[PDB]
Amino acid sequence: FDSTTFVKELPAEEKLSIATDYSNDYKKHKFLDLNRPLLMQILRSDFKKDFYVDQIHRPRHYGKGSAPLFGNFLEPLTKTAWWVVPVAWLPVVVYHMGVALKNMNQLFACFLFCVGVFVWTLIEYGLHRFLFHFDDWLPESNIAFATHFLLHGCHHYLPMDKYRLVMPPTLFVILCAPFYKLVFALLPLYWAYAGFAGGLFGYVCYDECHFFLHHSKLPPFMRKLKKYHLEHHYKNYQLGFGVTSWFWDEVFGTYLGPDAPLSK
Ligand SMILES: [Zn+2]
Ligand SMILES: [Zn+2]
Repeated sequence: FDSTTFVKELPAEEKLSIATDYSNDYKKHKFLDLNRPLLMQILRSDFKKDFYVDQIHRPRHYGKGSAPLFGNFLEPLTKTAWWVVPVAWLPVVVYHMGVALKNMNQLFACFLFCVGVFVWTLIEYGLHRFLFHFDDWLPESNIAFATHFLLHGCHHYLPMDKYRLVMPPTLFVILCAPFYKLVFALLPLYWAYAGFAGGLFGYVCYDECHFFLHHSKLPPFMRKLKKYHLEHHYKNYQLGFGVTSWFWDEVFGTYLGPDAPLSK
């Protein structure tokens, strides 16, 4: 019925794609008007931190189309399809890994690739938990609200927005820039090549997995993970930071079990 209310058990998948009443939403909750650009509506807002963090994680749905962010000619930048990540970054994975296999013991390079994707799983947990869900640690500033919106907020706000799920390369370049420079500073050259290639491929897997968790009927062995992450969306967002695996959730004691309570 009401999509703004969290449930202890996930409702029908058909109710997750129900278009939200715009005017009724802005009237009932006095948050954001979905019929008008959201970003400028945030930069020019009088919201308190707790109010924003409480309302943004209560999912909406614009409908068949995609919600407006800028409303002008900058809007195309905010529409990034699922197939964008592989076609843009997989060729980079291959090249970096390709170089390593031509100037280094191939087996050791393969190993460094694997540790690359492992380190990636860890980074996934770390970013998703501490960076993507900054939440209560946020300052009382609209710029911070907009930034958090761009990073991970908008996805929770409009989950079934098929063009605002994956990370736009414009942002991913910024976020990956520190990791890349760091890897090549510490590790030997071709080691850095292999390792970074691994991490990047891991990222591609992460974004693709994360997408198809929302917009596809996956094979049975992944349906558990789908239920898991969808419970991170519609039940409790203080837990279940692993999207590829709840491994780091078991490790760091943030597993989203059936005994998990609802959020505040
Ligand atoms: Zn998601
Ligand atoms: Zn999240």
